Amino acid sequence: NTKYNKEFLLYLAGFVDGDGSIIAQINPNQSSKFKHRLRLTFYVTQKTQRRWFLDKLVDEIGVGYVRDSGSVSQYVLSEIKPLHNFLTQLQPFLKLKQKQANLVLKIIEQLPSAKESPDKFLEVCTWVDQIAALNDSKTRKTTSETVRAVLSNKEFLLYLAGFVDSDGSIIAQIKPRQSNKFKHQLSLTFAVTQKTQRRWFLDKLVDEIGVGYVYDSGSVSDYRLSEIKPLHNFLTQLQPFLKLKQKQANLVLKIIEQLPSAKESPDKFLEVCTWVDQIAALNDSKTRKTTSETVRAVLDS
DNA sequence: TTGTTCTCAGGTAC
DNA sequence: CTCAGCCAGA
DNA sequence: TCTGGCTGAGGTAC
DNA sequence: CTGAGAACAA
Ligand SMILES: [Mn+2]
Ligand SMILES: [Mn+2]
Ligand SMILES: [Mn+2]
Repeated sequence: NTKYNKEFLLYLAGFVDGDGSIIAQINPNQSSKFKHRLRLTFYVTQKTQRRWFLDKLVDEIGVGYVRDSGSVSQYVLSEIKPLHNFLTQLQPFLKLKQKQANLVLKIIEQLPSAKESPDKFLEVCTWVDQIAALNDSKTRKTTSETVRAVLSNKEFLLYLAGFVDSDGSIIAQIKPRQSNKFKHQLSLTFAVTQKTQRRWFLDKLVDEIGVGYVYDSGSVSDYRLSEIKPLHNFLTQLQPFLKLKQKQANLVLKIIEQLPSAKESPDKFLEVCTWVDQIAALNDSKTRKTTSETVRAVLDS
């Protein structure tokens, strides 16, 4: 029974809350006693270009494996005993998926007894229902009804870095604008996205951080922070703990520090725009229009 | 001239 | 993200 | 009859 | 997730 470091668990709870899954399934299975088999699985999903992160997870947790599904990969942990040991330690730090973890533990503990009685089995299946209801469930087919065809500041920053590495965004932008001396306005943004159903979580962010705002559009919400001074301070505290977006955070800090110098010279303004390009290059950028090359059309002004 | 607020939306990476 | 599923081994 | 390794995909929530 | 851009506020 491996005992995990708290700082590792704190960051991982954040990352799990963002991009991880705690899943309970009822597999139809003829060779099983009650014609169904229970499956409990912990997943962390991540783009394959970042599978080193998931490979590190296997080493750190000490069990489980990584699979590759084309463009995306997953760390997977299914083995019941290590799964129980792991989730028991992760769950005090989970914020969004804590109940799921607790229910999966409850299930694992009643497994022996749930395999000896149809009554017990069915009840355990309703707990699976509860986990699926807590999850962002979409394509669930087999339910328990189907079965009823039986006959401190640092701690906050570690967690937050995990959530940021998973569901957050560190954004640098060059926005075209005639009124600006160099016809462009630099823009820096820290963002955390979450479906509006869960904006209570983003509301907490505003409180614990002290600055920033929550915005809604369609059915998703963002926590955003754009003010240069608070952003510099915030990202200075955060970046030691980031693993996926640390380089972006440092580039944003380096940009902020050079804003004075950038706003006086045309060659330094361009140079800073190339730092913006670098951030976008590190991000999973898809719809970028204005690059530094665009700004290089300053060869008129 | 600049910083910032506020909302929307493309294309995946969950 | 969160399901769906098959197969080999004991 | 049970378990764990392994594969494929629908529909958003990033 | 990570862009876009119109408009308010200095
Ligand atoms: Mn998420
Ligand atoms: Mn992510
Ligand atoms: Mn995500």
